[PDB]
Amino acid sequence: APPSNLMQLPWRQGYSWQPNGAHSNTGSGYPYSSFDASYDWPRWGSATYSVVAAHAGTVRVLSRCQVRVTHPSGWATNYYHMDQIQVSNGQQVSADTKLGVYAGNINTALCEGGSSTGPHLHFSLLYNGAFVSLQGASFGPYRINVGTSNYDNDCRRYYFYNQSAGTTHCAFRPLYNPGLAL
Ligand SMILES: [Zn+2]
Repeated sequence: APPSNLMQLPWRQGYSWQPNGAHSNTGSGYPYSSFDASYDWPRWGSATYSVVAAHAGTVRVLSRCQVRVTHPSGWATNYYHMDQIQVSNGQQVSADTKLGVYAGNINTALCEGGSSTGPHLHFSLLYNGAFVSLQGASFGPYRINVGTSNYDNDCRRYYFYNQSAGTTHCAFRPLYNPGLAL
């Protein structure tokens, strides 16, 4: 309810990135708290783009590739495979405040160890410090609908519904960010 807890998509207002299918933070668990996004889903070494806060709150920097933003209500968002982090621990931000970019290379994207296909943001929803399901969560005019397995991207099950337009938006297609809803 708090406007400052209202969420937008985690890239700049006025811009469009391609989401993949919802999944858990680990990629093999439950609930489906996360989706990935990238402008073009390119190979390592390509240009990458600005990640922004989905909502207002307190920044905590967990490594050079991971950032958390926590709203006073207890809702929070996690941002992973980051680079060029331009916020500090304890810093106050609002929706659309730039946090950094998603990392363009293996070394920078996987600063904590592990695997990935190529440059993208790994974005997650939390409440009370725990990862929670994205099901029914709103980002601007979009209501997210979660699929039936990790990374499920079949548009009959996984999609964003735009309440301002009556349109359904699928994985691996540009998703426009109009910012916060009134
Ligand atoms: Zn992910």
